[PDB]
Amino acid sequence: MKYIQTEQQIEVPEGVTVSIKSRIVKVVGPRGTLTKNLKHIDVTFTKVNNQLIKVAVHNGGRKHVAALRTVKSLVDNMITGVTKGYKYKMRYVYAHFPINVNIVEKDGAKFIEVRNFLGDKKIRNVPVRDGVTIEFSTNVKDEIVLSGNSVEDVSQNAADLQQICRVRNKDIRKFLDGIYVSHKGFITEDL
RNA sequence: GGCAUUGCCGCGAAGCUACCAUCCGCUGGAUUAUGGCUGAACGCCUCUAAGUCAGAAUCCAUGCUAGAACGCGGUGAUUUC
Ligand SMILES: [Mg+2]
Ligand SMILES: [Mg+2]
Ligand SMILES: [Mg+2]
Ligand SMILES: [Mg+2]
Ligand SMILES: [Mg+2]
Ligand SMILES: [Mg+2]
Repeated sequence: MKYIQTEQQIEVPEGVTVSIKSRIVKVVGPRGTLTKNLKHIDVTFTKVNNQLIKVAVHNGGRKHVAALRTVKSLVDNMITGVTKGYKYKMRYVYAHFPINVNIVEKDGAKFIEVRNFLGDKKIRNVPVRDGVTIEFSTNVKDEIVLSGNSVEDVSQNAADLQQICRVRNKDIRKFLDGIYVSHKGFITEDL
């Protein structure tokens, strides 16, 4: 159809400043600064009233206007990550063998060490992405929490931890052992 | 000592040689399938569309062989008569 114009809104809260050069977005908030390169999408940003950014596609097809809403969501996620932050809670699940998850250093790189997964003798090392903070939650049994400004990095670190613990050569409907994302929310409560 | 078309027999150094002997046979990236992240399309959902992660005896490199006899570089000496 090639819709003449399609646009989405990006509400900017008070403590957030959004600097958008050609398609390099820099969002700054209480928690830090996030940056994204969107030169692959061909959209047009415009600041309306310092609390609203409009992102528009002109003469755009179906896929183009779908990716317009994707761009809106990505900038929203940046703003949410610099205001509220992101936290993914993972639970260790095991029937017999206790999964031993720890934080270790190797050349100063902050790996998450997983030992004894399904009785294995192999040690699974998952690097911690920069900006992602790993805390083990006392008052909840076998809970690891990954927090950070960028949902991309926190969710990908959680997914890496989940995929390092995939069961091979077994019926995974029975052998349910693993480290699974149980909660995905924000750092600041009730925001 | 000769000859017996190496006369025959035992041992036999060297050389050649045998999974019949011994030694040696490298580690990075990108990927496929697949499993994922974020995420619209389609207020939800979604590994997919934009973007993105891991990943095969695969691929391309590292490494190994040849060195273009019309590919190239550095360097030495260049004829007293
Ligand atoms: Mg079986
Ligand atoms: Mg005679
Ligand atoms: Mg004789
Ligand atoms: Mg998801
Ligand atoms: Mg794609
Ligand atoms: Mg030659």
